[PDB]
Amino acid sequence: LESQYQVGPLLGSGGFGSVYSGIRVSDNLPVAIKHVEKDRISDWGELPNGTRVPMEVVLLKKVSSGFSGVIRLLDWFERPDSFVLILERPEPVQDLFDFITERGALQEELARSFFWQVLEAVRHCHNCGVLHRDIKDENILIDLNRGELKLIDFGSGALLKDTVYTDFDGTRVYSPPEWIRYHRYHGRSAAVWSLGILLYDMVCGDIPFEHDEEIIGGQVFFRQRVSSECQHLIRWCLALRPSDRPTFEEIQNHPWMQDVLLPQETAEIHLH
Ligand SMILES: O=C(Nc1[nH]nc2cc(-c3ccc(O)cc3)ccc12)C1CC1
Repeated sequence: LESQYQVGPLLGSGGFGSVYSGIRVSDNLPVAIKHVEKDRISDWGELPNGTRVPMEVVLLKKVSSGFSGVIRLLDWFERPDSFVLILERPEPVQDLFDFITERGALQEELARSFFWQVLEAVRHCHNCGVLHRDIKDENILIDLNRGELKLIDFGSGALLKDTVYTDFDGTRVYSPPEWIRYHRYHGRSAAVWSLGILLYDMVCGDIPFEHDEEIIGGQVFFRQRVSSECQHLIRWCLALRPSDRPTFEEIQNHPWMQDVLLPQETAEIHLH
């Protein structure tokens, strides 16, 4: 490790863990090094070769094959009492929370581009057999030069299945009403809820629900000017009955999702 990567300062230590900035010696590639104690890992899994690792590592490996809108796992290590994860690091970079906080609600054209990229990245995960379970602004990075959104933190993920989930260790204010009322949910439909929350956030500059009475209420009030169509989609994604929510297909053929800008154009138009 220490001769191959050189550890720099500390990036964050919110939900993901203790993540530091690194530079890989061989080619000066920017990376992010995440450490995790073994004592604090609540959730284990096995690799293809049947090694016992953190689920995070398991899920990361599955999604890291191929180019996608997901930060890729490049390497990883086991130590006596921790595991170390080497990850991509865009530069310059900023998460979607800070972006929104600095700049207010995003214009619709921008939100569309971003939201699409999120959608696309999430479909990738599902195709790969992985359910993120913690989709939110804090877990989305923006390469500010390329206009590319990347998805992060598989610390609450799970293998994607078509049966019910009884556990959930994600974000409460992003969690759907089926979890609030019944501590039961299915992956995709839950995932769609969070994208409704996410979309709202982008266009309103804030999440729509603070409390549970609000969540299970299923009334969206818009604090900002949002087009009639974008509201329609948001309200659809946040439909109380899981079965009444759209599918990823249905979302991306929604009128509001049409004529998306390229990532590059988005950068030129909204980031430079
Ligand atoms: O997010 C920033 N830099 C970063 N670059 N790459 C990261 C990967 C991760 C990361 C952490 C856990 C995981 O399962 C997958 C990816 C976190 C942060 C990363 C910051 C604050 C501006």
